[PDB]
Amino acid sequence: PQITLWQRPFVTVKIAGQLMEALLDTGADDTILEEEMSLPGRWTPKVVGGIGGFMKVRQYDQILVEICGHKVIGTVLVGPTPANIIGRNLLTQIGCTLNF
Amino acid sequence: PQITLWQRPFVTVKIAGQLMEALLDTGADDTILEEEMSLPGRWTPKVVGGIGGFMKVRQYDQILVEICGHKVIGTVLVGPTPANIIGRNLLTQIGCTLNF
Ligand SMILES: CCOP(=O)(COc1ccc(C[C@H](NC(=O)O[C@H]2CO[C@H]3OCC[C@H]32)[C@H](O)CN(CC(C)C)S(=O)(=O)c2ccc(OC)cc2)cc1)OCC
Repeated sequence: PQITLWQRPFVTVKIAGQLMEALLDTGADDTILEEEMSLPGRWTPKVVGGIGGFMKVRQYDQILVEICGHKVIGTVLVGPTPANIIGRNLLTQIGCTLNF
Repeated sequence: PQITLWQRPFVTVKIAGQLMEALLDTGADDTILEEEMSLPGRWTPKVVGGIGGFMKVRQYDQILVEICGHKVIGTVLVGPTPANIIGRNLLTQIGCTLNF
């Protein structure tokens, strides 16, 4: 699909049996999910930086994400983000481009 | 142009005679510029929220921004952001879409 930007670009996403809306975020290197997200497995501690400073996150590798039905696999970060965010690591896998 | 997302989507912008690179940022409602940007005129205090918390910014209305040569006008926020950010308030004015 082609999506305009008068509304926040939320899509429905399915990760490990859970459903959620997430922001298609061209300004984000990495994908980050809300703190209530429960993902199984090992993870490595990491910290992510943004507007307002830094925040601590769990890094989960090789997670299957279904974004508008497209299946993608990549690293997902979990932590106290205000919004589920799909970053360029996953956006590249769905052939996402900016057009203007 | 059509732009892929294997690299951060920076464009060259020109704002009140100054040049800078700014991130085309679909996850941003608002446009924000680095703390050293000098904009003339009055402004109103505002605070912006993100990953890591909140930050204080100056809100300047009706600023002329030249983005890849498109002329647009909108509210620009200035404050201690780690990256110049073009948000959907200006992205909609350059006919910017997401495509996948
Ligand atoms: C305190 C709660 O306030 P909030 O209003 C903010 O909810 C957010 C937060 C962050 C983002 C993504 C970033 N946009 C954003 O900050 O926008 C600002 C300006 O406009 C406003 O729109 C909502 C957020 C304001 C931006 O697109 C991505 N990076 C920021 C910047 C460095 C580009 S990032 O999120 O810090 C990031 C992601 C992945 C990374 O990989 C390592 C690194 C960094 C979206 C929504 O809650 C709403 C319910």
